[PDB]
Amino acid sequence: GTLFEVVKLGKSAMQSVVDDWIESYKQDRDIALLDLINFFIQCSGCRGTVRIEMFRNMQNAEIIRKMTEEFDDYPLTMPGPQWKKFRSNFCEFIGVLIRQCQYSIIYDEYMMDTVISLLTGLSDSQVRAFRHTSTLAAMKLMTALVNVALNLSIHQDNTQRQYEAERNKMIGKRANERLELLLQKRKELQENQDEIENMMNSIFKGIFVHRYRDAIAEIRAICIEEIGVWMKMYSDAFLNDSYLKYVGWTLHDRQGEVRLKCLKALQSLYTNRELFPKLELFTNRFKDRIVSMTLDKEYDVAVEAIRLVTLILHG
Repeated sequence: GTLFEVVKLGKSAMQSVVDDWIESYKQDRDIALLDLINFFIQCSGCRGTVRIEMFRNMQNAEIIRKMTEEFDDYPLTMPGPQWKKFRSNFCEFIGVLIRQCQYSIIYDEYMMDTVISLLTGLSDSQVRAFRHTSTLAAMKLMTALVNVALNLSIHQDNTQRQYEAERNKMIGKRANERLELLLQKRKELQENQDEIENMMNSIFKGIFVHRYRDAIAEIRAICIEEIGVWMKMYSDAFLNDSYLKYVGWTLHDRQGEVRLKCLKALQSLYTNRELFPKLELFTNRFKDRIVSMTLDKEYDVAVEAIRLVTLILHG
């Protein structure tokens, strides 16, 4: 409206366009997901755009095969002023999109399924542009969802505390209206959480377990950095010897860029003298490799390995 009204409401272009997207999604899910699909196509530098008939009548594999042939250096690799901020922005868009979809649309069975199937689809593609763009998207997606899960946890605790000061208040008395709503609320919140955990699995099994060993080092680096973020944010789901092995197996990686990332991940874990216990078996299993890298070959990898080992000593 007025200039005062806009400035006091710093809605960004992103937030603005994610708000427009959500309205458009509510009128017509199809055209809205078509636009979200094309957006992923166009962030790869792919010059094609999918039409509704394709969308309505074609499997992602088909769509992907067709957009593959329409490939002319993609937005994520360009240098220049007019692409400096792109990666930062692509990453923020996926966090804004989900943050905003997190109460209704996320839990529909159509939006997140379209997106994740398309991101899995592009992360199999022989085109680097597709693998790099989709995987960075999938990794930021997983994190957006882990945030959704952390918000749910907080609501699950308020709904659990609240169900307790009602269950106790009755005892002997017929289960009333409040105790049936709360006992439902609690069921919803847990089913909501299952849905998130489901999406996390499709993204992890479908994209992460294949990409972290990607031929391109930048892609392996995108994966490691992010599994590090999951393990710190959401320890109980993500900090365990199955997920950690990924990080362990990748200390042996060939590129400084990636070894550096494995160490930065383990650093952020071992600083928290609280999940320090949950790294016991992992410290035993990979101490020889962590310790070896202190004289790594690449100065700044070594510097970090040293900072890691001192962090471990201190515990």
